[PDB]
Amino acid sequence: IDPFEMAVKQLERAAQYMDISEEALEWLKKPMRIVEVSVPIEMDDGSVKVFTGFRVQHNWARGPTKGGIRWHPAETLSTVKALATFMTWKVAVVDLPYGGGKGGIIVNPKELSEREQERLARAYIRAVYDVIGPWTDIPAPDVYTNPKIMGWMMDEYETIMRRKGPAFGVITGKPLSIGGSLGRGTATAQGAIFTIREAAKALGIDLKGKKIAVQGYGNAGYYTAKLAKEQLGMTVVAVSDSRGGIYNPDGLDPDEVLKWKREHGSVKDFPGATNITNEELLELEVDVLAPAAIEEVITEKNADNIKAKIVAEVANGPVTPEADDILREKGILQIPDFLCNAGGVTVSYFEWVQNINGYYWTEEEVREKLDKKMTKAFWEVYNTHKDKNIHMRDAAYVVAVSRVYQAMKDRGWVKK
Ligand SMILES: NC(=O)C1=CN([C@@H]2O[C@H](COP(=O)(O)OP(=O)(O)OC[C@H]3O[C@@H](n4cnc5c(N)ncnc54)[C@H](OP(=O)(O)O)[C@@H]3O)[C@@H](O)[C@H]2O)C=CC1
Ligand SMILES: O=C(O)CCC(=O)C(=O)O
Ligand SMILES: [N+]
Repeated sequence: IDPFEMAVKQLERAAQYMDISEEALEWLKKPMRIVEVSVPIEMDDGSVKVFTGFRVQHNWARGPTKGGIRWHPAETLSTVKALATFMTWKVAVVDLPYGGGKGGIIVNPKELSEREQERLARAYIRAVYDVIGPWTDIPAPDVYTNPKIMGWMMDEYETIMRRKGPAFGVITGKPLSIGGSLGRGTATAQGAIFTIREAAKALGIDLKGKKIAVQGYGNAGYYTAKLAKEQLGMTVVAVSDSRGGIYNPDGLDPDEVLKWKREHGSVKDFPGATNITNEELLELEVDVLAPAAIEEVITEKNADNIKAKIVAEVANGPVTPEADDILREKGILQIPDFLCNAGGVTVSYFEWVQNINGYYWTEEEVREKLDKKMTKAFWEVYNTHKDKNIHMRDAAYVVAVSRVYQAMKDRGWVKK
């Protein structure tokens, strides 16, 4: 279905668990500002190629909009709008002074050289300059988009701004040399681990030796497994990748699994471990299930097969609403995706704060601030879920949309 219509339907489904005026719902149903520009670059051969770029600012009631830029050949305006709407609730759920934004360029970066990529990054900034800024709209890395491109775009923005204000704060995810932040690489996994700790505390169970079956071995998944093993007292018993997955009741070492995967191209066939399908790992007797590879790994046809006490949605939407309602019945505690993986945007906010203050924090301060933020956000969502007797995803929507509504009413944008 159309991603934007799906996001609007999700917001409308959330709207009936809270008292929100019709005018506010109609306001939140459409992005406040959408910018579509031509992005011309000189290719290596010498020809000029024009690309289509997007920058959607859904809502800036709570502050400047935040959201990454994805370089994908299948990128559409509808997807960018849906993701900007999602970023609004994402930043609202962790109580950030941010709004929701999103950008994108319809391009295949694989067919682009380094110089062509830098030209594209600089031309995108030269085109969307008038609607971005450290207090207006702060982009970030996304799919096929990395700190190198952030450094290039930051440099272009500083050249246009003539170093008048803090140009480091215009974009996040930059390298450490130019206004980068420590703790950025493990932000999503660290936040997910904090939320898993809070969820286990809510369930009133001890984590000394409990099984965890991480699904996926990306930047999310590998670090999620490593931190679950490291400072959580847990026991990694199953990890998986696109090619396959492994299982060991005795225990597992995430680092030895990662180096084997890097030296062979996949985790599959880890010595001393039984190779199992990703489906078999999804339905495995564990306490924490943490999908961090791809969305929609849990469906109605297999939702009943999950026995995990906690399902930590590190991936961006791995559970469907049908499976959501099915899994709520069994008593399985669910952590919504835009609450579980909010550590990335929280550390991006920390980077922006350090940039605007001109003062940079150590790893320990970043970790502690993120710990407090994630703990507060999870407890706010869970108390709403228990008080209203609703699904954790619905409670997170109620919290985020309520925050944005309150900001909109206080600005006077809407009356009722
Ligand atoms: N970690 C982060 O910084 C962030 C995490 N997320 C979400 O986390 C998810 C993963 O991101 P991240 O791990 O960082 O990066 P990647 O998506 O690059 O890594 C995910 C890995 O999971 C494996 N995988 C891919 N598809 C499947 C599949 N169908 N079944 C099983 N395993 C699969 C692959 O391992 P391989 O191909 O090598 O076998 C892949 O490299 C995404 O949905 C993302 O939106 C959210 C925000 C940021
Ligand atoms: O980190 C950010 O500010 C936004 C990146 C993004 O799109 C996300 O985390 O979903
Ligand atoms: N994030």
